[PDB]
Amino acid sequence: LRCHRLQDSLFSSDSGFSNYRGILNWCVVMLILSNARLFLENLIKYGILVDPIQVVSLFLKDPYSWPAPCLVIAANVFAVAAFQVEKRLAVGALTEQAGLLLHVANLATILCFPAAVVLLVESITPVGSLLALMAHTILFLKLFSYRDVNSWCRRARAKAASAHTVSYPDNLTYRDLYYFLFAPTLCYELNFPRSPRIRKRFLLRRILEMLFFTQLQVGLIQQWMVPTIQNSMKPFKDMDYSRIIERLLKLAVPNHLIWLIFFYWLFHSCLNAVAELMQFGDREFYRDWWNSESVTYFWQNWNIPVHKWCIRHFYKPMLRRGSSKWMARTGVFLASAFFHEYLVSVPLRMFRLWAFTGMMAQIPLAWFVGRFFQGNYGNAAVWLSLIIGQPIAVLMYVHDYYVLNY
Amino acid sequence: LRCHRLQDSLFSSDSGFSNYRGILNWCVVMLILSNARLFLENLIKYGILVDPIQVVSLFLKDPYSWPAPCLVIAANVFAVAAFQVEKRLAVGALTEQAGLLLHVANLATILCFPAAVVLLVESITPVGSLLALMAHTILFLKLFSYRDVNSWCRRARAKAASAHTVSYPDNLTYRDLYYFLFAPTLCYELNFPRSPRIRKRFLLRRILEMLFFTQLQVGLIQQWMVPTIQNSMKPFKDMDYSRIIERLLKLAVPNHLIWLIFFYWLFHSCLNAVAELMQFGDREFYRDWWNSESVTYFWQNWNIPVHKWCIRHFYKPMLRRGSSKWMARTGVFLASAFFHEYLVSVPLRMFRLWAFTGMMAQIPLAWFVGRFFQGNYGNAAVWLSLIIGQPIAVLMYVHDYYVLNY
Ligand SMILES: CCCCCCCC/C=C/CCCCCCCC(=O)O[C@H](COC(=O)CCCCCCCCCCCCCCC)COP(=O)(O)OCCN
Ligand SMILES: CCCCCCCC/C=C\CCCCCCCC(=O)O[C@H](COC(=O)CCCCCCCCCCCCCCC)COP(=O)(O)OCCN
Ligand SMILES: CCCCCCCC/C=C\CCCCCCCC(=O)O[C@H](COC(=O)CCCCCCCCCCCCCCC)COP(=O)(O)OCCN
Ligand SMILES: CCCCCCCC/C=C\CCCCCCCC(=O)O[C@H](COC(=O)CCCCCCCCCCCCCCC)COP(=O)(O)OCCN
Repeated sequence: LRCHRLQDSLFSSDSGFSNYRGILNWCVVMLILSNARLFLENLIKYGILVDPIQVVSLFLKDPYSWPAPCLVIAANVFAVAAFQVEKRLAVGALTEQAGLLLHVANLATILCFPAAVVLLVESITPVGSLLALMAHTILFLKLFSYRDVNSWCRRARAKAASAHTVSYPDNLTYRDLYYFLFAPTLCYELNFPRSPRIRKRFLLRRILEMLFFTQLQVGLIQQWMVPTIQNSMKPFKDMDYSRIIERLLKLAVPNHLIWLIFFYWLFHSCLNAVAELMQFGDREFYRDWWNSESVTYFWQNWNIPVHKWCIRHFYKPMLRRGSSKWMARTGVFLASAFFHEYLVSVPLRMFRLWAFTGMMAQIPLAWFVGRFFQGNYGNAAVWLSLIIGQPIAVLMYVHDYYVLNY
Repeated sequence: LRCHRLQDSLFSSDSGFSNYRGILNWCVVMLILSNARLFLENLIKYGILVDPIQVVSLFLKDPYSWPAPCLVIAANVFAVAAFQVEKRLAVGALTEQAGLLLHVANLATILCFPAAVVLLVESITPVGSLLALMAHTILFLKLFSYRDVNSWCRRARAKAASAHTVSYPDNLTYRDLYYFLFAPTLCYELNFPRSPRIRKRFLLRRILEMLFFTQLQVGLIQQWMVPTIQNSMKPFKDMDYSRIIERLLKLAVPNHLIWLIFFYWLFHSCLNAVAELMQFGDREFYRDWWNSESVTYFWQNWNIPVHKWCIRHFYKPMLRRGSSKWMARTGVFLASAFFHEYLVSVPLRMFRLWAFTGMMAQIPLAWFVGRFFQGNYGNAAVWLSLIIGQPIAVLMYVHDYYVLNY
C-alpha cells in the first residue's frame, strides 16, 4: 500500500498510546535486581525466627498489656453490638428511631473509645496506636454501611409486604457479619461476589510482594530518611518556614517513594491477599490515579473503597436528604480531613492541625491544576501535588515525633 | 444497581488494564526534580559558550584534518553518484544491468570506504569514527531503498506505457534526494507525508529533551560507570569468565540505563526534532517494545525504521527472489550482526567478535523466553534479556577501549 502514514511517536502527548504496561514490569525487574540478594538474606535471617506462635503466646501471657491488640480485640464488642441491635430490630423491637439511636451511639463509641484509650494510656506504641485507630475507623465505616444497607433492605421488605441470592432477614448471621468485617470493602452488600478458588500461587505472590515491599520501605526509611533527619534533629514546630522548606525539599522524594510503596503494599498486595484468602472476587481497590490529569480525578480514584463508601453513604444521601451539592462536597472534605487528622495526629498525640491545613490547601491547588494544566502536564502537576501535597503533612507529623523522642 | 462486580485489580496480570501513561510522566517528573538544578547550571555554564560559529570556522581552517566530518561531507559524493546513475538511466542510458552494477559499486563503496579511512587513519576520534560509520550505514540503507523504489516505479512505468502526487520521472531532483537523505526514515517514497507546520514549542521541547538526556547520560557514565571501571582497570579480553561476570554484574544496570536514555534521546527526541524541522509527519520511529513479551516481538518493534527497511527491502525480496523463509530470517540475522559489529568494532578498532556472539546468543535466548515465559513474566524475561543481552557486548567493547587507553 503506502509505507508511510501520517502519525505520531508513541511517547508523544498527542498520540494517545497509553499501553505502558512494561514500564511497570521494568520497575519490578529493577527493584528485584537491586534488592533480591538483600531480600533473600533478610528472609533467611528473619524468616528463620519462631515469630508465629511465640508472639501470640506472649501476648496471651499478659492481656490488659499491649493495649493496641487489646483495643483491636475489643472492637468485636462494637461489632456484636451492631449485629445485636440489627438482629433485634429485624423482627419486632426497637422502632426505627430507637434502633437508629442505638446505632448512632455504637458508632460514636467506635470513634471516641479508641481515641480515649490511646490518649489516656502511655504504654501504647504509636504504630500500634495507628493500627488500632485504623482498624476502628474501618470498622466504623463498615458498620455505617451495614446499618444503611440493612435499613434499606428492611424498608423495602416492609413496603413489598403490602404490594443463590439471600433475602434480607436471612443474612443476619455471625458468619455473614464477620465475613463482611474482614472483607476488603467498606460497602456492605448481601451476596458479595465470590472467586472460584484460592489460587495458592496468587496468594504466595501477594505475600512475597508484602514482604519485599516491607523490606524496601525499611530500606528507604533507615537509609535515606533517618540519616537526613538526624543530620538536623530539630522539630518542625520550632523551625521557621525557610528552614522547614529547606528540610522538606531534602525529605520529599524519599517520603514520596515510601508513600508509593505504602499504596502498592496495602491497596494491592495486602488487600488482594485478604480478598484471596477469603474469596472475594470484587478486587477493585484502586483505579488509575497515576494517569489523573487533575486533583479532583485523583481523589476520586485513589482509595476506591473509601471513595465509593463516601459516594453512596455520605454524599448521595446528603443530596437526597437535603440539597446544596456545594454543602455535600464540603461535608465530604470535612469528614476526610477529620479522619486524616484523627488517624495521623491521635497516635502521635500531636495536634498541630497540619494534616487539616494540607487537606485545605489541596482545594486551591486543585483549582489551580485543573485550570492551568492539561493532559500530561496536568498529570505532572498532580505528581507534584503528591510529592509535596498532602504526604508532607504526615511527614511533618512523623518527623516531629522522631526528633522529639530519639 | 449492584455496587460490587467481579473484577481484578488494575496492577494484576489477568486484568489487562495497560493505561500506565503516568508512570512515564512520573519518571519525567522525578528526573526533572533530581537533575533540574544541575541542568540549569550546566546550561548556563555550557550554553554561554560561542560554540556554533567558532567550531565551524575552526574546522574550515584545516580541512583534510578532523577526518570524521571530512568523511561525513564526502558522503555527498556517493549521494550524488547514486542520484546521477538514477537520473541518467531514467531516460535512455545504462540498461538495467549496467545501472544495477553502478549502484552495487556505489553501495559497496559506501560501505568499504569509510571503514578504510577509519582504519587507515590514526587522528580520528572513536566517537567521530562512529558518527561517520553510522552516517554512512544510514546513507547505505537509504540509497538501497532509493534504488529499489526507483526501479519499481520505473518498471511500472515501462509496463503501463504499453497498456499533488508526483509521478516517477519527476521526483529525481536534488531537492527531493537531499530531503530524503535527511528524513527520519530508511524507506524511500515519492510523496512523503507532511506535517502542517513547524510547531516551535514542539521543536523546543525536543531540543530540551536532547540536551537534558545528554547531560543525564554524561552524569550516568562519569558518576556510576567510569568509577566502577576505574576500580579495576583490567581489559575484558584478558580477564577470565568469572571475573568478567563479576565486573559485568556491577556494570550492567548503569549500562542499561544509558542504553534506555540512548533509545529515548535518539529514536524519539532527535528523530522528532529532525522530522519537525523538515516537516515529515510520519514519525513512527519505534513501537511498544517495552511491553514485548518475547524477544522476537522485541526485535520487530525496536527501531521501526530499520525493521521496515529490512522487511520490505531485504526479507520480502528474498521470499520473492527465491524461497526458504528460514534462509531469509538467517540472512536478516547475518546482516544485522554484520552491521552491529561494523558499527561497534570498526570505530574501536577491535575485532573480538563479541557483538556477533551476543547477536547469536540472542537466538537460543529468544527460543527460551518464547517457550517458557508468558505475559508479564515473558516481558520481565525480555527486560532481563536487555539488561544483560546485547548491550553488554557493546559495553565490553567500550570497557576494553577505555581501560586500554586511559
Ligand atoms: C542466593 C541468590 C540470590 C539472588 C538470586 C535469586 C533472587 C530471587 C528473587 C527473589 C525476589 C522475589 C520477590 C520479588 C517481589 C515481587 C514478587 C513478584 O512475583 O511480583 C510479581 C511481579 O513480577 C513481574 O512483573 C514479572 C516477574 C519479575 C521477575 C524478575 C526476576 C529478576 C531476576 C531474579 C534474580 C536476581 C538476582 C540479582 C543479583 C544481583 C507480581 O506480578 P504482577 O504483574 O503484579 O501480577 C501477578 C499476579 N497477577
Ligand atoms: C522555571 C523553568 C522550568 C522549570 C525548571 C527546569 C526544569 C527542567 C527543564 C527542562 C527539561 C525537560 C526534560 C523533559 C521534557 C519533557 C517534555 C514534556 O512535555 O513532557 C511531558 C511530561 O513531563 C512534564 O510535563 C514535566 C513538567 C515538569 C515537571 C517537573 C517540575 C518542574 C518544576 C520544578 C523544578 C524544581 C527543580 C529543583 C528541585 C530541587 C509530556 O511528555 P512528552 O513525552 O515529553 O511529550 C511532550 C510533547 N508531546
Ligand atoms: C534500589 C531499587 C532501585 C529501583 C530503580 C527502578 C525502579 C523505578 C522506581 C520506582 C517505580 C515507580 C512506579 C510508578 C509509581 C506509581 C504506581 C505504583 O504505585 O507503583 C508501585 C510503587 O513502587 C514504587 O514506587 C517503587 C519505589 C522505588 C524505590 C527506589 C529505592 C532506591 C534506593 C537507592 C538505590 C541506589 C542504587 C545505587 C546508586 C549508586 C510499584 O508497583 P509494581 O511492584 O511495579 O507493580 C507490578 C505488579 N505486578
Ligand atoms: C540517595 C541516593 C542517591 C541519589 C539519587 C540518585 C539518582 C540518580 C540515579 C539513577 C537515575 C538514572 C536515570 C534513570 C532513568 C533513565 C532514563 C529513562 O528511562 O528514559 C526513558 C526511557 O524509557 C523507555 O525507553 C521506556 C522503557 C523504560 C522506562 C523508563 C524508566 C524510567 C526510570 C525513572 C526513574 C526515576 C528516578 C530518577 C532519579 C534521577 C525516557 O522516558 P521519558 O523521559 O519519561 O519520556 C516521556 C515524556 N515524553
